Amino acid sequence: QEMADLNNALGEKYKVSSYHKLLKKATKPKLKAIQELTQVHGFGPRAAAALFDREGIFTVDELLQKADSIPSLTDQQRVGIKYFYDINEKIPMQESVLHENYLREKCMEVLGKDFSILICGSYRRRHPFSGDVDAILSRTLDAPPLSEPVAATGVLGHFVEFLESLKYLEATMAQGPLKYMGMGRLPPRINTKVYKARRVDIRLIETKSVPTAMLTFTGSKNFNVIMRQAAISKGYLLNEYGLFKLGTPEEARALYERIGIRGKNAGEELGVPKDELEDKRVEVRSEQDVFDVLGMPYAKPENRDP
DNA sequence: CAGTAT
DNA sequence: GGCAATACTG
Ligand SMILES: Cc1cn([C@H]2CC[C@@H](COP(=O)(O)OP(=O)(O)OP(=O)(O)O)O2)c(=O)[nH]c1=O
Ligand SMILES: [Mg+2]
Ligand code: NA
Ligand code: NA
Repeated sequence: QEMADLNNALGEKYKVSSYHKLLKKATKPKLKAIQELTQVHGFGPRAAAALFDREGIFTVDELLQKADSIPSLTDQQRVGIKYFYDINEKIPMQESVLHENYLREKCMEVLGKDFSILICGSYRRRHPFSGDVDAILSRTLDAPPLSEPVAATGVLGHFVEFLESLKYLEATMAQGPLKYMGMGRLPPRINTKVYKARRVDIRLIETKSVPTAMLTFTGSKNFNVIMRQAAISKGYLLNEYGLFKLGTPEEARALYERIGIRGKNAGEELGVPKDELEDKRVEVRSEQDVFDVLGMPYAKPENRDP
């Protein structure tokens, strides 16, 4: 009933969380369409509403049929459409083990021992199925330090191209120097088993940022929001890049006056906090560290599904 | 920006 | 008025 939040999932993020008011009391054409269409990667409430309003599309299947004829679709949208059916299949844990092994092996080959790959997401939380593959790529603790952001070396792009040349990565939804989102497909195993294409995210992370990145990219999402609210309540900013002690709420505002000023982020470029934000860093070497500073009991990854 | 993604 | 926080793109 109050599961009519799938409805509010048309953007009302805070109204959604709320159902998850009395009530004691206890749809629409384009709304159900929008509900359907926002299943497709690249289509949020507004893009979906636009498909309904300007294209007369009620259904994903109609969108698949009509996609090539609609010039206004982004490349990201066309990939989401092409792979829609594969994207809706859950990945069994045993297959994620193979993605992990594969990614680790190819990382060693093209990048060498200075680099490391870790799979996070619902997989690290030991769910029997996952929606996608969330990888973190980072330099090891023993790798010699760089004089620039690792993202500036173009290494994510190089890794992506290597994987493409192997026909593992076969379609790109979006790619910058920090984050790659696309479709990856394991090579056939020989009866020959052909694999479906899976959603693969790769995040390039600085070595000192790995513990907080592992927290973030392991999630779950609700878990992240909870831990971040605990941080706020103690005068900290927690993100994938670090734990930053900002102080009182007005000291935080002051800081953001210099460093944030954006609808972008608190003050990082290429995954490296600006110097004034970096001065706020509380160094951590483990997930446990973060829990400790925030006064929360450690939770194993499989217990981060609140 | 103002949409899309995580 | 604000709510977790950040990345990529037309
Ligand atoms: C969407 C979102 C996600 N995160 C974190 C939390 C997890 C990782 C991966 O996200 P995912 O949607 O794959 O979720 P995941 O837990 O891996 O589940 P599935 O892949 O769907 O199995 O990113 C976040 O901090 N804020 C967000 O708005
Ligand atoms: Mg995931
Ligand atoms: Na969507
Ligand atoms: Na691009």
